[PDB]
Amino acid sequence: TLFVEYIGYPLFSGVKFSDVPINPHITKFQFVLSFAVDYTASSPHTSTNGKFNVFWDSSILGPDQISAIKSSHPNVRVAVSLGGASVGSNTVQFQAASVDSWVSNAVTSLTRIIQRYNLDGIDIDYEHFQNTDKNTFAECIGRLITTLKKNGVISFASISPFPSVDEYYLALFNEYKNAINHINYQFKAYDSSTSVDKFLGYYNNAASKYKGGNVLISFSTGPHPGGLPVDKGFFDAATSLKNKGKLHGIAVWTADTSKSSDFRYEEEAQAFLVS
Repeated sequence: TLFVEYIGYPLFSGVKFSDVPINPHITKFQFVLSFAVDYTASSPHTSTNGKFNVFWDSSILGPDQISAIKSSHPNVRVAVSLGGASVGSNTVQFQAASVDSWVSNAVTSLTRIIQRYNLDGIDIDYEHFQNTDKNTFAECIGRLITTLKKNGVISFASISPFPSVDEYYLALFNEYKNAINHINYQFKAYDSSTSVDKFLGYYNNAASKYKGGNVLISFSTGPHPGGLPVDKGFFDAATSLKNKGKLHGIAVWTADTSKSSDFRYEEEAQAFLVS
């Protein structure tokens, strides 16, 4: 069993790792830090050609907290997510000056961050491609994961696509299928009207597009409607998937939003996985 928890965005929640219920029967619990971005730290925010900066709050989610949570919970690993939607008010656009130059900067900067925070993995969450092309993105990301794995810096890697970005992610997946461990598909991207049957249709569509990739299901705990809601039939769909041998795991966006529901959903989903 795999459960994935995004954490550190939205900003200023105050949520700690220790705030989140961790079910001891889960085989793999992965925290995912959001985000490291290759943009300048302060406004106006501009692209840095793969020189990553830390946009989560290190005073709350730091190297000592990471060590402590892992020590307390042997099932816990921690990864970092690249990109995200926005930095400050500026849209995060994937941009490379050259493939070689971006990759060199990314490997140096990420290797430092990963070693410093005691991390086990990365996640890919770029969502805007207006200043790039699919091949350039596939090559940059593919070389980065492949290198980091070869150097022994990371154990695992994931991607977090959705239908409007599928073209970019499919290029990356078809080009580098052995470098990607699982796929945290963003089901919250679909309409609020989506039924149980339609969700299952979406899941099978995702499984087919990413053939032979392991696709996780997901929900949002955010204040805005998206997809098939967690408590409005998500568990029925999840149950059909489980009975069929089709449930790879569940991903949640995000611990920061979940403070308002008191982590009820995190607790429900983990219990569901392990039953």
